Amino acid sequence: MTMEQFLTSLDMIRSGCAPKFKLKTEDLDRLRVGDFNFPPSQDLMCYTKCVSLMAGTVNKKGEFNAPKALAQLPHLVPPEMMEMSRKSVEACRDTHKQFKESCERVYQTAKCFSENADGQFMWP
Ligand SMILES: CCCCCC/C=C\CCCCCCCCCCOC(C)=O
Repeated sequence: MTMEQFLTSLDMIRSGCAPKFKLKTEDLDRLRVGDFNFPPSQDLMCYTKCVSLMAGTVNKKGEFNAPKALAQLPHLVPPEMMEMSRKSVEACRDTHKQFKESCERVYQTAKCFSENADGQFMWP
């Protein structure tokens, strides 16, 4: 995946997920630049779950599949983001176990990624 293909994938994942939820574009803009420092609505949390379901890296219960996420990295991120993404996944592989509710499990995993990344981090 090239960087151009990655940037395109962000918008195509957004376009598949956003229309299923009542969201604020401003909130999406913040997640897109890796800024998760605000209380998410329930729909925003479930949007992060929708995105992760599209990648196949969570199940319906919001449980994160770290082995699958790691194996899928070459298909999800460009080469220049591979090592940073691997370390993010490893740092956050168990985050979901700390929460009871499906959407929140995914949201908190994504927030954990955002805290264990570099400046290349972007969320769809
Ligand atoms: C499995 C994705 C690796 C995330 C590690 C953080 C590094 C870079 C962020 C760019 C990746 C975002 C676009 C890929 C969408 C898959 C999101 C999966 O996230 C979860 C919680 O399953």
